[PDB]
Amino acid sequence: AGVSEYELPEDPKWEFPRDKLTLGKPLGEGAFGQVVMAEAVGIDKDKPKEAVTVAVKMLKDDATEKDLSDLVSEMEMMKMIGKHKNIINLLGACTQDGPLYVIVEYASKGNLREYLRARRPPSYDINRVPEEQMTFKDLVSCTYQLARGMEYLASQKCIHRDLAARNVLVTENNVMKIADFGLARDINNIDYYKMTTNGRLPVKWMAPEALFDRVYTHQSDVWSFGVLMWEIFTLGGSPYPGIPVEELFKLLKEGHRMDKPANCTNELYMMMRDCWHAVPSQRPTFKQLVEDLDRILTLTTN
Repeated sequence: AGVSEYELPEDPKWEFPRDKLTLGKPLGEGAFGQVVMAEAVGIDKDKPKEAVTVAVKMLKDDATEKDLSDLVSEMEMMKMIGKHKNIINLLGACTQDGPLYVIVEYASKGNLREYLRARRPPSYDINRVPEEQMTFKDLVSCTYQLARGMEYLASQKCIHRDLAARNVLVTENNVMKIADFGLARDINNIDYYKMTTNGRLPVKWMAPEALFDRVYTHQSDVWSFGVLMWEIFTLGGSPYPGIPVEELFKLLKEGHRMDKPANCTNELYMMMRDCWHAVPSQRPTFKQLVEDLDRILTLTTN
């Protein structure tokens, strides 16, 4: 809907009083918005005088209409999706009489790419965390958690469309959380989502159906999840290394696929390759990936 004339309706069950929100240090500053740490007094009903640390998503000064539209759309997607352990959960919003603030769970260890890169096995980096180096089991656990979140997402008939390590957050207790639902869509009762001619989805994570046929389904999210797996098992590597997106289009049509990451078993690399099957229906579902991943994690854990 046209944001320049749209009045955000009252939504008492999510509304949060501005006087109870204290903005703190910035957490992130993308192109389309900004996220800051805040203290939210009484946001959890169970401790009404207690302030809880939250993250607040808001517009920047030079925001566009599409920026506002995306922030609204993200807020509305998080309402319909509901709660899961592996999803950044919506906590509240300040929508009336002032700038739109979308209040979500705080993930104190930040985005997944930097989280993995800081936990790599021995450039000079002041951000490394030697005591938390990733084991193979940690990487599989990471993957399983994200597969559980996408399984819950798919079961809500929601496509995320922008799956990638940069859109995963890690909490204080090392819980993986899918974030950034600004491009997410509800596909209940439609079979597939119809893409515009040139989309706003990063090309190196897009399924071929979406790139070339303009269609997006859950199986398209499964393709992105495969690229995400590759990011995880290279410990925050960036995909199709050395291949500019302008050459990738043709390479994908010729069946080009990324090579096996150094830290990956053949088993897991085959799982990535299955996610990148040319035929969407021949990729595993998130339900199957959860089953496979649980089986592998159970073996590794023992």
